[PDB]
Amino acid sequence: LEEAPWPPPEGAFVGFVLSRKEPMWADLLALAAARGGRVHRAPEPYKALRDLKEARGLLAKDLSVLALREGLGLPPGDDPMLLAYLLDPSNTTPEGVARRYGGEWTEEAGERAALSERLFANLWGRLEGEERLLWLYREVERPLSAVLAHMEATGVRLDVAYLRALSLEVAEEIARLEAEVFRLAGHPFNLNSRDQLERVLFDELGLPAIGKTEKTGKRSTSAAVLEALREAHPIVEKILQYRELTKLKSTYIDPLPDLIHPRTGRLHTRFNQTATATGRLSSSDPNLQNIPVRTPLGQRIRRAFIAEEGWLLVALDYSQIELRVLAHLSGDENLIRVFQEGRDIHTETASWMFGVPREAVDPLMRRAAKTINFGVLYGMSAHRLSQELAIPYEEAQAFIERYFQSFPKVRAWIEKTLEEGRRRGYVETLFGRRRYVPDLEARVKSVREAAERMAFNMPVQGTAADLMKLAMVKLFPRLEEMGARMLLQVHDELVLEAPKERAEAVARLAKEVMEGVYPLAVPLEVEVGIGEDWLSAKE
DNA sequence: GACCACGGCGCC
DNA sequence: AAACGGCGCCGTGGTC
Ligand SMILES: Nc1nc2c(ncn2[C@H]2C[C@H](O)[C@@H](COP(=O)(O)OP(=O)(O)OP(=O)(O)O)O2)c(=O)[nH]1
Ligand SMILES: [Mg+2]
Ligand SMILES: [Mg+2]
Ligand SMILES: [Mg+2]
Repeated sequence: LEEAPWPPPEGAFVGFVLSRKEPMWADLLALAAARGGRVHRAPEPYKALRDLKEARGLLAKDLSVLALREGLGLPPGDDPMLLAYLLDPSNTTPEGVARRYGGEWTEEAGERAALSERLFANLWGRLEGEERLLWLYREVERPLSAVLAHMEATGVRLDVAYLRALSLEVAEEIARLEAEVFRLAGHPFNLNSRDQLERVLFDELGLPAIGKTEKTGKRSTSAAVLEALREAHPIVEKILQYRELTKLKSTYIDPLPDLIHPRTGRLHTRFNQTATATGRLSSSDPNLQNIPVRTPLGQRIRRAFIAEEGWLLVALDYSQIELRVLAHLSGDENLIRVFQEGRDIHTETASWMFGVPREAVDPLMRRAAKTINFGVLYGMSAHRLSQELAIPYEEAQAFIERYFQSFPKVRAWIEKTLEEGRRRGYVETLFGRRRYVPDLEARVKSVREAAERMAFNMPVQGTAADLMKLAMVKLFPRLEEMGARMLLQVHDELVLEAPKERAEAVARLAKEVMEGVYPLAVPLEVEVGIGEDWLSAKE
């Protein structure tokens, strides 16, 4: 290309280099742009940011987040990663995308700009006549990228002092548990080392090894296995409790307070838009889509996520989402009628399986039932259903029997989905998002049947993901008008921040936007709550 | 110090 | 072991 002075013209493709991957923490090392046979390099990249009307190019969202951190409204536009990801969701990194579609991902802003221009041209070529993928790009993925940039840059308020205090107390309890483990072992060891634990449990003590590890074939010490040995030694109980405490302490309690950004005062995740095989988002650096919720300590941790003073959190979660999506995709008359009557399958399974009235069904129980409903649907074995439910074998075969043909056309849709996948090489969501599943005609049954369960899950998980993304796209400008913020997405859930005076209005409107995003043959329902913290906002 | 594979486990 | 699906992070044991 011709080297031309900085500033590029309207609509050039950007390239940039960050000191590190996290846009909120990164130094912008270099910036450049490409257009009309010219390349333009910024002499000082922070100043040069102000010249651009949009970030158009590879990883556009990340540059926009960094721009927003600097008080600049620089929205992300076209991004070839999104085109590639829609062509094939195994396109997840610029390294792979570059090499597949006609360049090389280097460490020089100018080359990255030139690469972005030609990859766009090429990937746009590959999408000619792909009307549905084009619809998803223009109506979902491209505008979603601007919403995620705003979410990332806003971050969430964390109660830091509280988490520090909690750490000091959890440490004393951890030392009580490990002292007693060491007393039962007859000696100390590194209890965090699963290899050392293996030796202690199965070689030194008498315990039977009920399982091997996948890749290396060691005797397993997972909670599944240790559940089996709960009565067979007291020590196991102590280990499981230690595991829980150390997991929560090392993953959330200790790292999160150290991630508060000094300028914003807030905690900033990244929402990765080309990371999953199904069209879902992921969250990283720190993952805020797996904050504990389940155990009493998990609940304590979740209370650390709070509203700014004068604001409240609003938490919205889709009811029974993939079950509703299934009703629509399959067209099953019985499953449709179940949601038309306002039934709750999760509560009904809990009630059945624990043998209590619905009124007594607690959150712990509801989660257990989810495992069963989604397990069975997505091809769980009779054997593994027996384990889990803790019941005989032929009963599980009959349960899986009872589950299907209660909903006869689910099976017919599973079969239809697999034959299209075998013939075309890919399966698709309601909106035409594709996933290529190559192993459907594999000759090794295990490899074939795993490919099958991945294949028929994707249209269901992926359609739910499509719906949520579209709701976000529709909701965001409505929130801006009302002076509220979108903070987090957790697959079928949004967490917003609203000024106290507008909180109820905001909750009502977001609920409606989420429920009416794309009408199906069953109603979507959204549970919404409002509170000072994330836990209290879902009660 | 970075990177890796693995087991294990938090959430959806 | 259990072969529901989709993720990312931790502490290991280990290499370079
Ligand atoms: N295959 C599978 N999918 C799951 C599992 N847990 C959650 N999901 C998927 C399916 C759910 O519909 C979706 C949203 O998770 P939620 O915790 O919100 O469950 P759901 O919305 O169905 O129930 P809810 O009515 O919100 O309590 O994520 C699981 O254990 N297996
Ligand atoms: Mg839900
Ligand atoms: Mg949810
Ligand atoms: Mg792994």
